[PDB]
Amino acid sequence: VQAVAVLKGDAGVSGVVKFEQASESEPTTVSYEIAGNSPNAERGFCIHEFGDATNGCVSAGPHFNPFKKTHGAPTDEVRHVGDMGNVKTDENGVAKGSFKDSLIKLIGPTSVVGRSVVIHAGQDDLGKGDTEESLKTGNAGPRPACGVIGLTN
Amino acid sequence: VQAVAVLKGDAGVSGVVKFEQASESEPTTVSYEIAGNSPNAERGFCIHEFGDATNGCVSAGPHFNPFKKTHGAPTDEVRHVGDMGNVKTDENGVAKGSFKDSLIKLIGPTSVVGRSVVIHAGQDDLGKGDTEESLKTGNAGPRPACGVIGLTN
Ligand SMILES: [Cu+2]
Ligand SMILES: [Cu+2]
Ligand SMILES: [Zn+2]
Ligand SMILES: [Zn+2]
Repeated sequence: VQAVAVLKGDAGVSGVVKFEQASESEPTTVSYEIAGNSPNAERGFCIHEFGDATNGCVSAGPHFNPFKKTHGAPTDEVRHVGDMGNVKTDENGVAKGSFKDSLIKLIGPTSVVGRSVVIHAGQDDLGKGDTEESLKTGNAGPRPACGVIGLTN
Repeated sequence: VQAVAVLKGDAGVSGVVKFEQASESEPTTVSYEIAGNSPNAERGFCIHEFGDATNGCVSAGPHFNPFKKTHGAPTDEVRHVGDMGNVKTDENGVAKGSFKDSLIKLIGPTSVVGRSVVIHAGQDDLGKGDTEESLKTGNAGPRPACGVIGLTN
């Protein structure tokens, strides 16, 4: 399977995020290319529950979290399925790279197809800040861009 | 289940299309509200295979047709699963209404979640024109707007 999300908004940020998973027990390879960000920064990157774009990135809902855990880092045992942490932007505001993840899936009951990918205006505190918003969201701030994960070839 | 698609493009046409199905053997209720069309006209309305928006409405691909049939009318025995025929626009270019369909589904192997909904600039010939494009597409013309069907509550 292959899925893709075109990130858009009215804040100068835009990008494309690709997903690929061969079989359900296999890890998904997420590849991203995102521009218009603040230079040399770290930005919260995550999958939200709804692929609803009726109201900007707002209608995307909360973090995709079928197992009802607290927000954490991609490498934490306890994290939301949709937690992809922070992407690093370069001298020109571009975030580009890829990684594999064992929780994010395109196949099965927790598939991310039809959900949203969101790029934040701030840095995710990886659930390590010591407030309650930390365990909820990671305090990454506003959602400048987002996109519904659709199927493709 | 409930799904939604926000139709967009650079041609003045925009809209919202909602989908709802309770159980898989039950018919899906499609509801639409679309503006910016030519007044008092009929426009081809359909679900395309891919929810890829990387290249306008082009990257949506061909009509969603898992059973490899020819293009036809929503009430034809032979039609593509994604064939929703023509929507009627009013004196102000608005298409608004709803209907139920037994082939379109949000549940199961032929789910339309993660695929695209496309509004055409022309009228669908319901596969009754006598050319080869008729059985392929319905000759509905350009795709002024489109959107990926995402999940919602
Ligand atoms: Cu987020
Ligand atoms: Cu079409
Ligand atoms: Zn989270
Ligand atoms: Zn068709």
